[PDB]
Amino acid sequence: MDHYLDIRLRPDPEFPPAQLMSVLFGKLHQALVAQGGDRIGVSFPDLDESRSRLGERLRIHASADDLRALLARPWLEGLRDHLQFGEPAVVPHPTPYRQVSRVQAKSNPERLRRRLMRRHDLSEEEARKRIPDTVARALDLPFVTLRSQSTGQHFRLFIRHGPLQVTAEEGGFTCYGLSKGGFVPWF
RNA sequence: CUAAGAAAUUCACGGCGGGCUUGAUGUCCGCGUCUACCUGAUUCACUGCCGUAUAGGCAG
Repeated sequence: MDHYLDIRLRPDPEFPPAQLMSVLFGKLHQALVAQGGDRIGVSFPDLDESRSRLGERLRIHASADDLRALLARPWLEGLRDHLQFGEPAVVPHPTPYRQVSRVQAKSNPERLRRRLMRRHDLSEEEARKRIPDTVARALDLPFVTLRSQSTGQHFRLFIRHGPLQVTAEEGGFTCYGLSKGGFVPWF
């Protein structure tokens, strides 16, 4: 956790950086699924909260063995033309800590209507009256649009950075690099 | 401080009966429309699960 690897987005004359970010995030998700482990933290060094911008720089946080296992994986092939890869340097000691969390939303009422059909055996009009169409959740959070190998539907994954703390305790990490209770340093 | 200031047009009404517009007609010769383009920007806010929950989380 003491080390970090920094990825900068090369500007692209054919693609805006958002879909490049989505592609690389899917590649690192596949790399972490293949590699395993629960000590991989993500960071957005230039996250703009004014317009919910993802940013043009990426920071991944891991240990030395985890970082060399990640860079040894051949997922990096086919993406070197658009990114920078620095060195697994030690993170600065006086750094505030913040958490990253995947915030999902119930933006589609018909999914929950189908769910309550499978839970309470209600009819179509019962679910229509019980759940209006205005219950959609709109999030002013940065997001990435990806499709999964298990389910081919394209899903949107919101990423939100927590408040700055002064210390961090041990926690877990998901397959996306998002923390289920962990923290990443800010610098 | 205005060619300032003021004001009831209104009651009633049968327009109609009749009619052959028809004869004839050459539109027409000629014609280089070209050249050059990322539709796509996160544009699939989607599928399922824990929960009575629309309250609120979780899974790829």
